[PDB]
Amino acid sequence: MKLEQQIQRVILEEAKALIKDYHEYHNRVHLESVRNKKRLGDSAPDKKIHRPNYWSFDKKFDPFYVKSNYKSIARSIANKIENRTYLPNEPFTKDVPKPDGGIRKVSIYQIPDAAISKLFFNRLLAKNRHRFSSFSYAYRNDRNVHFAIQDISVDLKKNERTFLAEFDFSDFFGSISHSFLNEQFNENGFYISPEEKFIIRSFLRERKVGIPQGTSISLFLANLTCWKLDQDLEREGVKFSRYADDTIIWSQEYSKICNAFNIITNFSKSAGIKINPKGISLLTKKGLPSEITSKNNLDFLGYTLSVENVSIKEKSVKKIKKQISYILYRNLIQPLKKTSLAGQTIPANDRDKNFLIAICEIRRYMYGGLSKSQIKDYLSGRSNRLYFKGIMSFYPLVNDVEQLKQLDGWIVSVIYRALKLRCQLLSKWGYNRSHNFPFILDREDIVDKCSKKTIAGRKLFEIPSFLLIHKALQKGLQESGIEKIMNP
Amino acid sequence: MKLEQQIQRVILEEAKALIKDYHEYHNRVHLESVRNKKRLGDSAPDKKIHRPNYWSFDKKFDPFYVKSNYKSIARSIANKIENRTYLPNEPFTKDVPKPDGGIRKVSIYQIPDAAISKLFFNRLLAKNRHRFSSFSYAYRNDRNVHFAIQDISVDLKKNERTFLAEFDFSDFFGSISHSFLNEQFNENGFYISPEEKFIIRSFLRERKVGIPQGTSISLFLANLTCWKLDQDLEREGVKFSRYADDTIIWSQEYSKICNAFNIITNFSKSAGIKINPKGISLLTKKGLPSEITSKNNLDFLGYTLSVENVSIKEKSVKKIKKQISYILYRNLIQPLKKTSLAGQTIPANDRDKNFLIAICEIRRYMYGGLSKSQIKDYLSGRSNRLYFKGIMSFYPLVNDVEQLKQLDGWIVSVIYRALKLRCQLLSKWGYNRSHNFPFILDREDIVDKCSKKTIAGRKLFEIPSFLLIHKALQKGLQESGIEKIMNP
Amino acid sequence: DFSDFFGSISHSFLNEQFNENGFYISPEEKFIIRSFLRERKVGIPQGTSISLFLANLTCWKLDQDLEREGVKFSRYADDTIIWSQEYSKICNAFNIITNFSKSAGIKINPKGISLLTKKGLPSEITSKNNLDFLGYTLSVENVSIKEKSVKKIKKQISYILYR
Amino acid sequence: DFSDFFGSISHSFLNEQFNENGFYISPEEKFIIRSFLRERKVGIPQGTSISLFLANLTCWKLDQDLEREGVKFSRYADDTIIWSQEYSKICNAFNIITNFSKSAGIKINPKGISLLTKKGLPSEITSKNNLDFLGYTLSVENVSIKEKSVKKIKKQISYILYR
RNA sequence: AUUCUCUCAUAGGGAUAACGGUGUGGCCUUCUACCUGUUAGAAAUAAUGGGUCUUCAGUUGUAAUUCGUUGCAACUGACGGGGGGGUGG
Repeated sequence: MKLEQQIQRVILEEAKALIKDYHEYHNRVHLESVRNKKRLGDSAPDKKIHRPNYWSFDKKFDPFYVKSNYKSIARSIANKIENRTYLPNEPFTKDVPKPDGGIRKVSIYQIPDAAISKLFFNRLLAKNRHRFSSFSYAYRNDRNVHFAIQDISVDLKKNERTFLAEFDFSDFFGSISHSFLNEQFNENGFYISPEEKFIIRSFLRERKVGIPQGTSISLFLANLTCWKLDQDLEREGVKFSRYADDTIIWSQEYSKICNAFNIITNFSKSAGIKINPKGISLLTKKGLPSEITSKNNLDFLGYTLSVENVSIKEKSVKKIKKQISYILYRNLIQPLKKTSLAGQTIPANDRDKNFLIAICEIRRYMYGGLSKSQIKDYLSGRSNRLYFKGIMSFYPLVNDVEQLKQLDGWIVSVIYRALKLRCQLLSKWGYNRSHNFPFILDREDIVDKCSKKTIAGRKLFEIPSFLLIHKALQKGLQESGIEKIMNP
Repeated sequence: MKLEQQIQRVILEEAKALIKDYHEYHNRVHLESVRNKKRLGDSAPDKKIHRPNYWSFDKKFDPFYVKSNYKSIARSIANKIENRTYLPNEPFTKDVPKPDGGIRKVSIYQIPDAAISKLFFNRLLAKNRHRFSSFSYAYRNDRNVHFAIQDISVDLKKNERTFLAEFDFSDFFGSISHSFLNEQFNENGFYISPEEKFIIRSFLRERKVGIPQGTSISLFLANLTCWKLDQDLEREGVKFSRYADDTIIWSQEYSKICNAFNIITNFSKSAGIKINPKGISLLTKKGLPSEITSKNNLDFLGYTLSVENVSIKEKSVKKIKKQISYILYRNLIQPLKKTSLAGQTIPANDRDKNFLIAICEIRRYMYGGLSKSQIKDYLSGRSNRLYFKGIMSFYPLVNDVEQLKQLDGWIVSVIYRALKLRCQLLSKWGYNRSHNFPFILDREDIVDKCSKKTIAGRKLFEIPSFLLIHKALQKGLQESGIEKIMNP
Repeated sequence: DFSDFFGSISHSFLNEQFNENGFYISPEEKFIIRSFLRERKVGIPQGTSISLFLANLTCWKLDQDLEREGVKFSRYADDTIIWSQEYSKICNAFNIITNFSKSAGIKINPKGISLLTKKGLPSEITSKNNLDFLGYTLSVENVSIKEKSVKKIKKQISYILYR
Repeated sequence: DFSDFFGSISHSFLNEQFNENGFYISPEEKFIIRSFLRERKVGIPQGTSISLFLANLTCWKLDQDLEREGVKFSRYADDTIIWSQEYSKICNAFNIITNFSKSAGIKINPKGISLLTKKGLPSEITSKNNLDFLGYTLSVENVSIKEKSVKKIKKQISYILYR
């Protein structure tokens, strides 16, 4: 297996995956444009298939071109690596505003450069796994971050009083002395071959200071850079997790967390660059007081972790409510707020197709399309497997029944109100439909009536419930684990 | 995928693997008996193909019978699991003397029971992997134990004064209250499904107290029982590794190791069973003194780890010397110490076939059959891969060049002395061959002369050297890692 | 060994402790204390009715400091034994005793420091698997009669039979 | 022994310390420091006018760390002695010196660790009741002249009389 | 041309219209409780078209119990938010 063959393999697969993604993109756009024509009648806009803009910045960003000449590309890349002249091209970088007011520098390397990054740095991470800390992650969407969440959650329950602290490492990785990185190359039992060292130095040379974040090489260089910070924090007895440019350190002792602060400051000085807290607090059982500034809830990604429960963060609940509310608005209100209703089917005969489309869209967003019969079959023993998709697949560690119960109520209420406004708008247009099925149900009757309705023998009006799929998720976590549900 | 199909798959594969092993066993015995007939002439004994004795204790121990009726076996096992009546049969146990004077209770479960143990406890270990400690191992032959060795080695170098302590957990696992195990089932975030809990309780019910050691279910129940000991030791800041019934805890502070002693005592009291040290010492750079009782070498499996180097334990070196010496004795002396030399080819014409056989056997034991040309091709860049087999594949972390150099000298000296005694015995029988090639070389000439000789165009006389394959091991650990070289 | 402490303890230190640690000493009891101390010149009379009170009154701060360090201890006559599960604690207790000695103007000397472990198990520091507490030998496994005491018992029985 | 530290200390480390710890080094003083270091290649010239400044500038962080640990210390030429009343402190000082050694890219080796106690009283760890500080033997009880110094004095007096 | 093929190949040449995907339905097959017409049929079932629950906690009875707990009834306790304006207890 020569290096050129490996490079050809990886580049071809990367380009092929991007081509598959684009094909599915435009196919989805066509299907959605058909449905939107049916929805908004003549007012429905026209399709506009785009192509990722960065594809035109350079031709090696474009997957189609890279597939066209991946053999020559890999031939030259292999020669450049063997002659120690390879230097990755400039990533198409795009700084994006962050909620704190900072900038997250998104970096997209060209397909050959990204393929090389994967090929080499995945090997490096695999061969140096046991030298790294447990909860070190590169992307905040990394699925395995949930394991760190589990850890903290468990402690926050077992330890009814936990001192936590949060840190931002954004400037550390934006500007870390490459000399410090190069020093760490031969420490901590790391196994980096001379060619892998050359590739590391090449990607660092294309940069000037700092590690490219949100990239294939991010995790390795971050772990290689922070290995002494992790060792010092582990000797202090503090537990910690780094995800992207964030770090959370927790302990049952205040002295430990303060010493961790000192450790981080010393490591910052050794790095020639500063790490600043977002800073330090105590999480305690609700009701119980605290000495130091305290908070009874911690926002870990899309989770609010408390000593009592794991819940969905308020921003995430707002996002979920936004999606459901927009589904109902787009299917049941927006079409009827257009200038003309030409080509828009009007509910009649006790059938509102728009309501079926909206309920099914909400079911996909929540359940992934599962029927309540399927979920109960899984929860009873009838079925030995249930596919876990939708929003709740991203919140597998939630155990707050009250939050899900409140969201159930909110779904029913919003369905009632959107249907009511739809009836009002329809009557304004000239269609009186208050007596029909979709618009006659009281809010306390929607769930039952919809549960009973059946089209094609399948109950496609049942109002999706978060609590049912939460029960299913708990059973699937006790049967498969986080990794299995998170990705089947 | 029903449970019966899973059981059938796993049982069929276990029985098939055992059948393949037996087939290769008797085939190897026949090949070896052919070569032994050629070696020892008429005096050579006759082949005696055995069958593992436990195969007759029960019919489900025998792989052939299990393959005969694995469908019925799995059918009944599945019904027993679903009706919650399954109980593993009695393992064929054989308690064996241990070097400390204790007994290591070997347990072989019948093929169906061992298949169930793998099927379920491998799933449990995979799904709870992030809940366990880093360096927890079930068998002392576990390849991954080398990662723990690496860690300690690295620390013993970086920390030039490290306090260590060793413990024996044999009696813990021999008699651990099953109530304690059952209590741990719903702690530390463990995901154990109800059926997995039933299987755990069933394997524990077949036993009465203790966890079966050296089995598929050993690691899960050991980690599940020792999860709190690991958590307390991790908060103390001590680093530790458990392998089979042994535990090593190291730190850079004395107070930490003493607090770990206290932690282990408290966990023993909570368990109702005691853990006893083998006990506590300080490793320091050689030459530097120590305050407490100190040792400048630590025996970790087949390794002697010191602040300066990782070397092969003295017992492992004695075993290596035993094997090489017996190769030379069996091939060059034993045949000639027999009553008659009927059918034993006598060295003549400057060719000793027995010497080629011995050199090749030593090369297989040491290199795996590699030629020094192959190893140098790998060490130069000509070859991108070298298969790492033989004895040194079990000591990949060795970095003591003096030890390997001394073993090289010993190999050459033993080759000379055995050849000399072979010449003496041959002349006793009536064959004067001191002038012939095998018996004329001085000790300081064996390596060169043998390197020059070539049979079939391949240098099959070159005296195997530990230092060459050690250089190759270092390159292959900087290129692939421990896992790749240990298993390809 | 606290023998020299009680043989020569500044009576000023004792008189200072009179109104500390919540002690209730009436004026007449203070007069009697001072009278028995005046019949003496320095030190507390040992093996007497007044020994325990004045010793406890003098060592009240040493006891409080040792109790905050987490060490357990017992004083009997002119002897003190301090035990712990931590080495740092016992060394800190040594420092506490030295500081209290300086505050008293008189020194306390060990008989000194060791570790008691289960028999067979080794030790880092100088270790002993048996501690002589009065007529007892106390070990991690058993409580036995000290060897001197067993000799005394054998002496009595043997002399009974001889006589 | 700091001998090899000063024989080979990275001049980059020295130059990094120039603007830390509140040091006031003028640009011309920096030029003279760099010039003397350039005449050398690695290490500080020992037994010279520039020795103390560069040694103190190089060891300022080791001194701060040891001072935070509560250990007391003295560096004289290529020698360092660190004393404390706690064992944990001296071990942590060992760790500090090793870390500072790594940061400097040069190793510092002990001559190593012991306990000085009043004569007669025992010790747990390897102990010595005398410490050789230059021409002095310092003990818990007295400061005396080292045996080599007494031999040298006797040599001189004896040779006066002989001559 | 995003297909196919050549150049000591992160770029350039050619030759052909194909290549790469998407929704629906079909078969294959993975797992899926019960009651039912009406089609086949001799009660063995299959495709079909309608319907019901299926989870968790405690109490009590019962059987096992290596003293962690486990199977079965069978009774109730939850199992679809919040807010604004009036209004009754």
